[PDB]
Amino acid sequence: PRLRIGQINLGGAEDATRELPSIARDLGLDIVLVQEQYSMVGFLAQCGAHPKAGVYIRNRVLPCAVLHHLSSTHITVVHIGGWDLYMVSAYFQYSDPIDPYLHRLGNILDRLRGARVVICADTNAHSPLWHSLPRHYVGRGQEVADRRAKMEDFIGARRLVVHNADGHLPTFSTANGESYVDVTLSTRGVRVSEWRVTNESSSDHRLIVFGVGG
Repeated sequence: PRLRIGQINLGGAEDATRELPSIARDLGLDIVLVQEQYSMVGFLAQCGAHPKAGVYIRNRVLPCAVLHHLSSTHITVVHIGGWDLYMVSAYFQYSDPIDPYLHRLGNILDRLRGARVVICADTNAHSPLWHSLPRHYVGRGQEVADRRAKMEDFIGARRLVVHNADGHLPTFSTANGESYVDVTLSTRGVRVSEWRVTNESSSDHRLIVFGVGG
Protein backbone atom coordinates (compact mmCIF):
# COMPACT_ATOMS: atom_id res chain seq x y z
CA PRO A 1 0.00 0.00 0.00
CA ARG A 2 2.45 2.64 1.23
CA LEU A 3 6.05 2.68 2.42
CA ARG A 4 6.68 3.37 6.11
CA ILE A 5 9.69 5.66 6.53
CA GLY A 6 11.84 6.60 9.50
CA GLN A 7 14.23 9.57 9.82
CA ILE A 8 16.78 9.87 12.60
CA ASN A 9 20.14 11.38 13.51
CA LEU A 10 21.78 8.78 15.78
CA GLY A 11 24.28 11.14 17.41
CA GLY A 12 27.13 8.81 16.44
CA ALA A 13 26.05 6.46 19.25
CA GLU A 14 26.54 2.72 18.80
CA ASP A 15 23.59 1.86 21.03
CA ALA A 16 21.14 4.17 19.23
CA THR A 17 22.37 2.77 15.91
CA ARG A 18 22.13 -0.86 17.02
CA GLU A 19 18.60 -0.41 18.34
CA LEU A 20 17.33 0.64 14.90
CA PRO A 21 16.56 -2.86 13.63
CA SER A 22 14.26 -3.55 16.59
CA ILE A 23 12.59 -0.15 16.25
CA ALA A 24 12.07 -0.73 12.52
CA ARG A 25 10.53 -4.13 13.25
CA ASP A 26 8.34 -2.79 16.07
CA LEU A 27 6.99 0.18 14.09
CA GLY A 28 6.96 -1.66 10.78
CA LEU A 29 9.40 0.72 9.11
CA ASP A 30 10.59 -0.29 5.63
CA ILE A 31 13.36 2.29 5.33
CA VAL A 32 15.12 4.56 7.81
CA LEU A 33 17.20 7.51 6.60
CA VAL A 34 19.92 8.09 9.18
CA GLN A 35 22.53 10.71 10.01
CA GLU A 36 25.57 10.46 12.28
CA GLN A 37 25.30 6.70 12.44
CA TYR A 38 27.81 4.54 14.28
CA SER A 39 29.20 3.41 10.91
CA MET A 40 30.90 0.22 12.09
CA VAL A 41 27.59 -1.66 11.96
CA GLY A 42 26.85 -3.77 8.89
CA PHE A 43 23.22 -3.03 8.03
CA LEU A 44 23.67 0.48 6.60
CA ALA A 45 24.03 1.68 3.02
CA GLN A 46 26.69 4.38 3.47
CA CYS A 47 29.57 5.95 1.51
CA GLY A 48 33.14 6.96 2.31
CA ALA A 49 35.58 6.34 5.14
CA HIS A 50 33.58 8.24 7.76
CA PRO A 51 29.95 8.52 6.60
CA LYS A 52 27.63 10.96 8.39
CA ALA A 53 24.52 9.86 6.49
CA GLY A 54 23.18 6.48 5.48
CA VAL A 55 20.10 4.45 4.66
CA TYR A 56 18.84 1.39 6.52
CA ILE A 57 16.66 -0.96 4.49
CA ARG A 58 14.80 -3.11 7.02
CA ASN A 59 13.64 -5.60 4.38
CA ARG A 60 16.58 -6.46 2.10
CA VAL A 61 14.41 -8.04 -0.60
CA LEU A 62 13.01 -4.58 -1.37
CA PRO A 63 14.63 -3.46 -4.66
CA CYS A 64 16.87 -0.59 -3.60
CA ALA A 65 19.72 1.00 -5.53
CA VAL A 66 22.29 3.32 -3.96
CA LEU A 67 23.20 5.95 -6.53
CA HIS A 68 26.98 6.08 -6.29
CA HIS A 69 27.38 9.10 -8.57
CA LEU A 70 24.98 11.10 -6.37
CA SER A 71 26.09 9.93 -2.93
CA SER A 72 28.86 10.99 -0.56
CA THR A 73 29.77 10.80 3.13
CA HIS A 74 27.06 13.28 4.15
CA ILE A 75 24.39 12.67 1.51
CA THR A 76 23.13 9.20 0.60
CA VAL A 77 20.83 8.80 -2.39
CA VAL A 78 18.75 5.70 -3.07
CA HIS A 79 16.09 4.69 -5.57
CA ILE A 80 13.29 2.39 -4.45
CA GLY A 81 12.17 0.13 -7.27
CA GLY A 82 8.46 -0.46 -7.71
CA TRP A 83 7.49 2.71 -5.86
CA ASP A 84 9.62 4.69 -8.30
CA LEU A 85 10.82 6.96 -5.53
CA TYR A 86 14.23 8.50 -4.87
CA MET A 87 15.13 9.07 -1.23
CA VAL A 88 17.91 11.19 0.20
CA SER A 89 19.45 11.10 3.67
CA ALA A 90 21.49 14.21 4.41
CA TYR A 91 23.52 15.56 7.31
CA PHE A 92 24.49 19.25 7.20
CA GLN A 93 27.54 19.41 9.47
CA TYR A 94 26.85 21.58 12.51
CA SER A 95 29.00 24.75 12.67
CA ASP A 96 30.05 24.38 9.01
CA PRO A 97 28.72 26.56 6.16
CA ILE A 98 25.49 25.16 4.73
CA ASP A 99 26.29 26.29 1.17
CA PRO A 100 28.30 23.24 0.02
CA TYR A 101 25.46 20.95 1.07
CA LEU A 102 22.83 22.95 -0.77
CA HIS A 103 24.94 22.96 -3.95
CA ARG A 104 25.34 19.20 -3.67
CA LEU A 105 21.59 18.70 -3.11
CA GLY A 106 20.93 21.07 -5.98
CA ASN A 107 23.06 18.96 -8.31
CA ILE A 108 21.22 15.84 -7.15
CA LEU A 109 17.81 17.40 -7.81
CA ASP A 110 19.01 18.60 -11.23
CA ARG A 111 19.97 15.06 -12.21
CA LEU A 112 16.69 13.69 -10.84
CA ARG A 113 14.57 16.34 -12.56
CA GLY A 114 10.95 15.27 -12.87
CA ALA A 115 11.28 12.36 -10.45
CA ARG A 116 9.61 11.90 -7.07
CA VAL A 117 12.20 12.70 -4.42
CA VAL A 118 11.94 12.66 -0.61
CA ILE A 119 14.72 14.31 1.41
CA CYS A 120 15.30 13.57 5.09
CA ALA A 121 17.87 16.03 6.36
CA ASP A 122 19.32 17.15 9.65
CA THR A 123 19.73 20.78 8.56
CA ASN A 124 20.96 22.12 11.89
CA ALA A 125 18.93 25.14 10.76
CA HIS A 126 15.87 26.83 12.29
CA SER A 127 12.77 28.05 10.46
CA PRO A 128 9.05 28.57 11.04
CA LEU A 129 8.64 26.21 8.06
CA TRP A 130 9.42 23.25 10.26
CA HIS A 131 8.01 24.92 13.36
CA SER A 132 11.11 26.29 15.05
CA LEU A 133 10.18 28.94 17.64
CA PRO A 134 10.98 32.63 17.03
CA ARG A 135 13.61 32.44 19.77
CA HIS A 136 15.35 29.69 17.76
CA TYR A 137 15.86 31.67 14.56
CA VAL A 138 15.56 35.33 15.59
CA GLY A 139 18.07 36.99 17.90
CA ARG A 140 20.46 34.04 17.78
CA GLY A 141 23.15 35.65 15.65
CA GLN A 142 23.91 36.23 11.98
CA GLU A 143 24.98 32.64 11.26
CA VAL A 144 21.68 31.18 12.45
CA ALA A 145 19.86 33.85 10.44
CA ASP A 146 21.96 33.23 7.33
CA ARG A 147 21.62 29.46 7.61
CA ARG A 148 17.84 29.83 7.86
CA ALA A 149 17.68 32.19 4.87
CA LYS A 150 19.83 29.93 2.68
CA MET A 151 17.68 26.89 3.50
CA GLU A 152 14.43 28.76 2.82
CA ASP A 153 15.84 30.20 -0.42
CA PHE A 154 16.89 26.70 -1.54
CA ILE A 155 13.49 25.21 -0.70
CA GLY A 156 11.81 27.98 -2.67
CA ALA A 157 14.12 27.80 -5.68
CA ARG A 158 13.70 24.02 -5.88
CA ARG A 159 9.95 24.21 -5.26
CA LEU A 160 10.25 21.69 -2.44
CA VAL A 161 7.53 20.86 0.08
CA VAL A 162 8.21 20.77 3.83
CA HIS A 163 6.19 17.99 5.47
CA ASN A 164 6.99 18.61 9.14
CA ALA A 165 3.60 19.02 10.82
CA ASP A 166 2.67 21.58 13.46
CA GLY A 167 1.95 20.44 17.00
CA HIS A 168 4.60 17.72 17.18
CA LEU A 169 7.51 17.18 19.56
CA PRO A 170 10.80 19.03 18.93
CA THR A 171 13.12 16.94 16.73
CA PHE A 172 16.23 17.66 18.79
CA SER A 173 16.58 17.67 22.58
CA THR A 174 19.78 18.48 24.48
CA ALA A 175 20.96 20.17 27.68
CA ASN A 176 20.74 23.54 25.92
CA GLY A 177 17.05 23.00 25.22
CA GLU A 178 14.76 21.68 22.50
CA SER A 179 14.84 22.58 18.82
CA TYR A 180 13.50 21.67 15.38
CA VAL A 181 16.29 21.02 12.87
CA ASP A 182 15.35 17.69 11.26
CA VAL A 183 13.33 18.33 8.13
CA THR A 184 11.29 16.11 5.80
CA LEU A 185 11.01 17.49 2.28
CA SER A 186 9.85 16.27 -1.11
CA THR A 187 9.40 17.42 -4.68
CA ARG A 188 5.90 18.63 -5.54
CA GLY A 189 3.41 15.81 -5.98
CA VAL A 190 4.77 13.28 -3.50
CA ARG A 191 2.14 12.36 -0.92
CA VAL A 192 3.46 12.16 2.64
CA SER A 193 1.08 10.98 5.35
CA GLU A 194 0.95 10.33 9.08
CA TRP A 195 4.10 12.41 9.59
CA ARG A 196 5.01 12.46 13.29
CA VAL A 197 7.82 12.81 15.82
CA THR A 198 8.26 9.89 18.23
CA ASN A 199 10.31 9.00 21.32
CA GLU A 200 11.34 5.54 20.12
CA SER A 201 15.05 6.37 19.78
CA SER A 202 17.60 6.80 22.58
CA SER A 203 19.29 9.54 20.54
CA ASP A 204 18.97 13.21 21.53
CA HIS A 205 17.22 13.63 18.17
CA ARG A 206 13.69 12.23 17.96
CA LEU A 207 12.75 9.59 15.42
CA ILE A 208 10.50 10.97 12.69
CA VAL A 209 8.07 8.58 10.99
CA PHE A 210 5.81 8.99 7.96
CA GLY A 211 4.36 7.14 5.00
CA VAL A 212 4.87 7.61 1.26
CA GLY A 213 2.89 6.31 -1.71
CA GLY A 214 3.82 4.67 -4.99
